[PDB]
Amino acid sequence: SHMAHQDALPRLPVPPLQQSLDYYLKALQPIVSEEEWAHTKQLVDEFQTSGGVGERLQKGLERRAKKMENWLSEWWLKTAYLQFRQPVVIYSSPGVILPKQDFVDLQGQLRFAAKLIEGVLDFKSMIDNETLPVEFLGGQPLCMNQYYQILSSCRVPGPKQDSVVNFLKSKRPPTHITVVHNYQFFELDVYHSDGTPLTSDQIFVQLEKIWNSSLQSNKEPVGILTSNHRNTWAKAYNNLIKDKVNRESVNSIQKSIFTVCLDKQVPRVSDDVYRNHVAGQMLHGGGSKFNSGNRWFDKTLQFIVAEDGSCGMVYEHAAAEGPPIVALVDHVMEYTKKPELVRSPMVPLPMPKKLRFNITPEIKNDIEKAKQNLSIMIQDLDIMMLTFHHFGKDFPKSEKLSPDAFIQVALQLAYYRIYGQACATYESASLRMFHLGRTDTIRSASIDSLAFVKGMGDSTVPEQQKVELLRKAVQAHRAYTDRAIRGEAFDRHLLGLKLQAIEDLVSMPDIFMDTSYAIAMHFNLSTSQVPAKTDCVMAFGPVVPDGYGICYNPMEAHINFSVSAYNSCAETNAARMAHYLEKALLDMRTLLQNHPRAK
Ligand SMILES: CC(C)(COP(=O)(O)OP(=O)(O)OC[C@H]1O[C@@H](n2cnc3c(N)ncnc32)[C@H](O)[C@@H]1OP(=O)(O)O)[C@@H](O)C(=O)NCCC(=O)NCCS
Ligand SMILES: C[N+](C)(C)C[C@H](O)CC(=O)O
Repeated sequence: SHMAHQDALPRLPVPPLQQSLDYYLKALQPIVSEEEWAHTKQLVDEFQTSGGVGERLQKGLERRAKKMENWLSEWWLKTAYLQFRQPVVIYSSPGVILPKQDFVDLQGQLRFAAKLIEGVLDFKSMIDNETLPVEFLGGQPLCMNQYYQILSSCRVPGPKQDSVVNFLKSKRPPTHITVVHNYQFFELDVYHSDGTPLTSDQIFVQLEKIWNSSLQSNKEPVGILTSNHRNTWAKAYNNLIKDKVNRESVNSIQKSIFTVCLDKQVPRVSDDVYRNHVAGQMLHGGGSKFNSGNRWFDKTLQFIVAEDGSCGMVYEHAAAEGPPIVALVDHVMEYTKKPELVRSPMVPLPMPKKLRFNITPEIKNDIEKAKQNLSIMIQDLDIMMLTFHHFGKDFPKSEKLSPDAFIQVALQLAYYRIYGQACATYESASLRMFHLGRTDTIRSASIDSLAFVKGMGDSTVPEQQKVELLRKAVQAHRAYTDRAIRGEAFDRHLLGLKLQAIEDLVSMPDIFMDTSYAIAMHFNLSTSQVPAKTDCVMAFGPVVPDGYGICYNPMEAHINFSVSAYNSCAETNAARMAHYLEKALLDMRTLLQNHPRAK
């Protein structure tokens, strides 16, 4: 059973204080001045001295670990998501771009959506029955809690901070999904009164009814309300549900197992930016004129099936990281490729319930304000999708090098080539080997990565020397990665010491008000890898105004990349960063090939 598996998992550890502070100073060397570093060095010594502030905070964290299942869980969920007030669109909820399907008309679009729905329900059977296979990372069993948070759940806006509702294990678990077409929501039961799930054929007939019941695109796009600032949406949400019917419609959406978005046809765009527009459709919907209103962004799982064959999803981040999401994607996509079983006669099926919304002058105004906000967000988003066809994990592996480290080092090289200096860099590391573990930070900008990028562009340094520097940077990254997944990284630890100080009601330690800490936590490069058997890729907006958001799916012979930036910062450009990234990867392969290890 699930519980048995979870109880046997090790608990999130609290790293030794001095250990983390040492790693911290090392990670700072490449991104802060010598002056700033020397000062931080002093603060660190004082902070960790016997009988000092840091020691007391550390003991507090160790006590916290003794009284909780995971000392970090609640703090992280709160600081990273629930208390993050920016719209979840672009800034938080990752978009997922899946392989384009071959359907050429309404028939095929609905057939695929029906197959996808059946596929998700098949995956859900393992969740309900707790038969989901155990996963590993570094030869260690992984926490499976995230899988019990993604279905039949939804984020709920709150005036100060948000909350999340989960009905997967309620006395009466939801048996319906929600489907939105032309901004109109429908409540669709996907299980028979006997408990068995509907088949793809049966689901198709229902989607057909749903489509015919929403041919008109006149209804207000109430769903676009979910794309506004959380403080604003909290107020609009509270007003929206004052109405009996509206509250019931919202309730159905929140309880639904998941949402399926049947997107409308959109204006054909140039082939040189097609991929970018698809990424935009999955991330934000394209705008109030396209599909942004055909969504409910508070919903944990939203599957999008476009009119032109493109498909993907957007998920609310409070529930999980990408891997569990792709595990579902891989299972589902492979499911849509299964044969067509002999289908028995069509049985009587009820009419999918339409979830109506009563619009008032106030709600209408909120909707228009949301349209305006989103329009601004979209205009400011700069996306460049890059299909790196040259090679994938295959080359780095043939060189006895970690593909992920190779890619991260390449990104450090590309950034240095453009800006002439390194920058605070974030890469997601899974902490799932621990009970309820989410993530920690792998810092890609290091002493060794800086040494490599500097040497790489130095026309006075020999190629063979550059090869050594390259391998050393990759090894240093792999080492950091190994420590991160084992709870030996330091970022979540320092955050914990800061939150502990706040809770202890003591003055904010100088170490956290230090300029170096501010620099270290301002990630001009925020990245993550989300490996999948499916040839998909994910995307997300930068975490700082002057930064980039980069995600990739390294496959065997190619790598799918997404690069985002904000137009408000003249110093960043997604296309340029992508170009330099592609060239950095190629130059690194060239360098290594120019000097085989054997001779
Ligand atoms: C950081 C992280 C991505 C590293 O994963 P990883 O699988 O170790 O990545 P690597 O680059 O090492 O690649 C591993 C593959 O290359 C191989 N490899 C690694 N190092 C190698 C080496 N030195 N020589 C030859 N092969 C090597 C591995 O055997 C593996 O082979 P495979 O392709 O058959 O699977 C992972 O630990 C992690 O934390 N993942 C989750 C990230 C996440 O949460 N993302 C979403 C955030 S919302
Ligand atoms: C996108 N990014 C890297 C900012 C956040 C990750 O998705 C999740 C995490 O690293 O906690």
